[PDB]
Amino acid sequence: KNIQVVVRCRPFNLAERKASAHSIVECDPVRKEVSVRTGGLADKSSRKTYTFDMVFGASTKQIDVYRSVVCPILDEVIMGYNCTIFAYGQTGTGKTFTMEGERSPNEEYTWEEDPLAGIIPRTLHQIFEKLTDNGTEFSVKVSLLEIYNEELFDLLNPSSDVSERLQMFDDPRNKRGVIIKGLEEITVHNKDEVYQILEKGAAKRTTAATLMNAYSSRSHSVFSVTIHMKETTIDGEELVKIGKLNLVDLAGSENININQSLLTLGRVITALVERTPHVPYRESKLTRILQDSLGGRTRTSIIATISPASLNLEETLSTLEYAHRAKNILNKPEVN
Ligand SMILES: Cc1cccc(C(CC[C@H](N)C(=O)O)(c2ccccc2)c2ccccc2)c1
Ligand SMILES: Nc1ncnc2c1ncn2[C@@H]1O[C@H](COP(=O)(O)OP(=O)(O)O)[C@@H](O)[C@H]1O
Ligand SMILES: [Mg+2]
Repeated sequence: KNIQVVVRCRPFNLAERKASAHSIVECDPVRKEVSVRTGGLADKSSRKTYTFDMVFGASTKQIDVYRSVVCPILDEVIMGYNCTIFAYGQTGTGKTFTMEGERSPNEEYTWEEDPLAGIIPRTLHQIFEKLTDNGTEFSVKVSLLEIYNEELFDLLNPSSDVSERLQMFDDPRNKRGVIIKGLEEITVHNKDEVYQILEKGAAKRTTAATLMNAYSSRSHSVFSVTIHMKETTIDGEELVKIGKLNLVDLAGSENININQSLLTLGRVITALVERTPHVPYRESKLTRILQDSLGGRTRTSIIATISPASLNLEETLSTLEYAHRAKNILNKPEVN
């Protein structure tokens, strides 16, 4: 039942080293604990310690995250589940790095072989391996929207202006899901179509950041992957199983209509752990989209990102307290 929650702590950055930052985070992958040093100069012994499903310290690499977190989820997508992974944390702590990753400088690497590639690129590659050897005819379609100030933007649309808005409506073929009217879904025929599609999306995203104040930290980003697989049974009946993967990069947790989605996510989580009736899904775009992933038939994970520095203490505790709280959400996962 319960949603899986894991924590990643990023290494120091150069500004932090320049400022003589001290660490206040200790990860123990084996005991699965994060432990925060909380007493500054006054109490050297003080700590807060939390247990998670998995933990990744400052030295963890993108391959590691992928191997430990995603391969398991990928398999269940391939058996025809819906899964969602998403990233939660204060701006600057590695949500985008974790979910998308970055390109290594000077085209030193092919995109499939980049050690900085995040979950999204690695996953699309992986989907073509696991599935070609297998034969089993399959199609893959991707989508990429952003929520900003409760407006919806389509990063993969042929339309040349990012500012053109999507709309959502209740799926009548699913009591817990939404249809995004206007959303471009692109068929991806081989692993060699991938980079160009991404690159398009990245450029459309660069423009948007210049149109909208604080775009990169105030927006939520929803990448989806849909898979259709043909299976003939032992009888010879030809049945098609469908699996979906949503990859969410949330707005910075530090914020808190500009904030409606982050707020309502908070409340939705609360109403679930405190077994309240009438969870407020309807009250935001994000939560209408994520509704099946919090409480519903989708299998969900959450990556809490944090910074190791003494300066970010209050936000770091904040992220851990909120993440740990979410371990108490139980979904009823089910195939399609
Ligand atoms: C839309 C997207 C999803 C996942 C990764 C990427 C990256 C990084 C996107 C960057 N994080 C951003 O937010 O703009 C990219 C694609 C194409 C050209 C350059 C970079 C990418 C793809 C594969 C390997 C590394 C980075 C872009
Ligand atoms: N796990 C990590 N390992 C190495 N560098 C990281 C890691 N996470 C983040 N960084 C660096 O810190 C910066 C902020 O990461 P980013 O993904 O933009 O965080 P967010 O999207 O949460 O604001 C980037 O320069 C990124 O390269
Ligand atoms: Mg970001």
